[PDB]
Amino acid sequence: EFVPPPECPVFEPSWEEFTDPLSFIGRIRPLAEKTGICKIRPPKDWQPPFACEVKSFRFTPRVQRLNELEAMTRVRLDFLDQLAKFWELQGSTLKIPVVERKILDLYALSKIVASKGGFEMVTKEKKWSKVGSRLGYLPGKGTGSLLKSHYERILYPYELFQSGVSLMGVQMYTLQSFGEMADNFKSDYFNMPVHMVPTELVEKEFWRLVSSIEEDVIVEYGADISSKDFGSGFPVKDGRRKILPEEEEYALSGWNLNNMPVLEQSVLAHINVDISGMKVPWLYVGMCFSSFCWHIEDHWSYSINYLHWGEPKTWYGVPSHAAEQLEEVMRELAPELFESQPDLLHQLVTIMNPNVLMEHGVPVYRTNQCAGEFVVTFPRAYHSGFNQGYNFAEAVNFCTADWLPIGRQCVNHYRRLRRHCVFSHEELIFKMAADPECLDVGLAAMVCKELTLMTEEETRLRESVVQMGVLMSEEEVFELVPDDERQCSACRTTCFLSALTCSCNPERLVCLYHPTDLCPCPMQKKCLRYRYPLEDLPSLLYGVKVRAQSYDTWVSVMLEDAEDRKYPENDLFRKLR
Ligand SMILES: CC(C)c1cc(C(=O)N2CC[C@H](n3cc(Br)cn3)C2)[nH]n1
Ligand code: NI
Ligand SMILES: [Zn+2]
Ligand SMILES: [Zn+2]
Repeated sequence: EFVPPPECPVFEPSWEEFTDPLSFIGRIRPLAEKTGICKIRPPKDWQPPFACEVKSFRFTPRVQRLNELEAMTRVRLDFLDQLAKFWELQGSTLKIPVVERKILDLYALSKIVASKGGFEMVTKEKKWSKVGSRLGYLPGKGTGSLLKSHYERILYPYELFQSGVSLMGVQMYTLQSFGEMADNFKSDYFNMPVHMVPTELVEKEFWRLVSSIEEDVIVEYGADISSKDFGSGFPVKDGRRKILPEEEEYALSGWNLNNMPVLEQSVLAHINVDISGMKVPWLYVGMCFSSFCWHIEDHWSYSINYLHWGEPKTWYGVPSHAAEQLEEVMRELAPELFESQPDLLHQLVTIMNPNVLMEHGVPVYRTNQCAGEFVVTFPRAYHSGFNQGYNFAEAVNFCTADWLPIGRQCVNHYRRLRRHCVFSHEELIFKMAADPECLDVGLAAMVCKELTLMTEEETRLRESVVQMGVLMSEEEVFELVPDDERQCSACRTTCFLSALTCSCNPERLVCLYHPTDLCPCPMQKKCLRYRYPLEDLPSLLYGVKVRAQSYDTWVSVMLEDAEDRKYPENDLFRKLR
């Protein structure tokens, strides 16, 4: 019944193309960009050895019930819809909390609390830990009594309202053993050897199972697994190990996902300035039917995903230019609700059958990722998928010159939601501007383009605030204050260039796009806490415009200055030799 979408392009580079990954990825960009995702087959000789011992690799499995795997079911949405309207009536604007790294499933929570007699029943029986169990929350971190606090604050009043009339007060595992599991499950399921069931058939059954209430099917996986803690699946030189000479090659390869963030063309390659969460790969142990939902990368960045070993991983991809279109159809499922909670759209995990997106006009492509192949994801390319079988994968994010203006647009969009920021885009650009040499020429060029656009937009914001009637101008070093303190009262964007403070609160901030929402205290007194006194315009645009317009002229001892300034060498250095 399920209709496979068209396949995304594969790329089989030569050994020479394969030597500089990010340059090879900029070559295929104009083409792969249009499918959102794409597959990459390294030379068949290229076979890095798996660094990890499977027999002693202990991970805690998470679990998936493909029936309740879709969160945007009619019932859950209408519940949140009504619950929001309830809190509007009371004049208090539903605020959905976060528990153990992800949003609280209130619908599930009220269903369960109600199924065992309601809030006070569950309290006077102390079954709040059982609740958090059935909600999948990992014990015994105390979540039981954390839910009670939330239920009471948010759901008990609705429980009463929804209840009778009832309102008067108050208010305001081993990798080894895991393979045994997986292979046994798959064979018992299809009554075949695992390596013998065809891909197309698993694909058909998966999407069946998502919408089937007629039967329940549970599955286990592993994720939220840092290389930092568990170790990378690649060899790397960090003192943990003598690296064998058989491996030396692969420890240095730019396709080793531990080296990608640091390559000369990566944005983070020199900013030893902030833990961005992704300079460090993540591991994904997979099982038949294990799945990941539709998502885009934080700050709309690239993802690259290597399947170390195992059975294939199925993907689905959507080009960036269809991203606004993709979100639009998901929003159709509860427009009123997503009005009040714009970012709730992304917080809510979904596997929308690709067919559905296609019959709504959304381009969708697909591929089977096989052991030893890469998958690349392009900025704002939604993607999802499921595993054909037991396998093991490793992934990073990364950012390139061509991403810088997308990153800037992404903050503008996070700002127009109420979405936190993993880092300050503007800070990133200055940290790059503050080391113009040894900075890939492309970036430099792009930085200038991007930095001038910000000097403008800032000075506009800087001049607009003096009319409003602020006088004093303190000067602060934002990068040295923790993110959570330099965020905006209501944006909530990490401020770096400039923000507004007043004396009502010792430290409660607002970005310059929202200067009214700081505090009723009139603008009469200060304060525009800034970072540079508009004496940056000459300085920093210079160092970059230097290395930007030094390469412009150099092309128009010459082969020496390119070696000193660390220039690139594809067609231009070729003509040298
Ligand atoms: C960690 C950061 C860099 C990341 C991961 C992904 C990603 O999309 N995938 C999908 C396939 C694989 N996978 C995840 C689960 Br859960 C199961 N398989 C990794 N994108 N960025
Ligand atoms: Ni991803
Ligand atoms: Zn004040
Ligand atoms: Zn703001």
